[PDB]
Amino acid sequence: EIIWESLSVDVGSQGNPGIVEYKGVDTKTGEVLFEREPIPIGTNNMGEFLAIVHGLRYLKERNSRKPIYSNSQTAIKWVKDKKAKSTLVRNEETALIWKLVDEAEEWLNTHTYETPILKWQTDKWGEIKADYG
DNA sequence: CGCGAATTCGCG
DNA sequence: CGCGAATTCGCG
Repeated sequence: EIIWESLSVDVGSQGNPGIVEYKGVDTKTGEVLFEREPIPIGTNNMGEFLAIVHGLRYLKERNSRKPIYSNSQTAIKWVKDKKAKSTLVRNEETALIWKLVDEAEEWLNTHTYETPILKWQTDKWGEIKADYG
């Protein structure tokens, strides 16, 4: 019960905390729909949070009914809660990723959306299509 | 229950 | 040199 007509998001990490990047792809074709170049310091959960909100914004702009898949139960919970509960220290090194997460929380607090946000079940369906690698 | 101090899980 | 959010037991 995979919905092939969907958007898959995934985060790539080199260290956690460490360099993080993300992208969103068409689950069927693998076409890259958006991508964010590496941010020097973040966490996987913060990058997944930003990836899903970027996906929500991308689909909303297009009036799309496609769902979003993410392999991160944590980040899905944070998006539904409209609050990213990261433990990453707030300092000048982490200012960029915190700014982007604070703004993504603000976007969720000021917009509505209909997009279903679904867990990708890696142990049945293999690697999420947006995977890095 | 109120809490500590463990283990587990999926992920990169 | 892990992140977060589950659990499980201990011992009240």
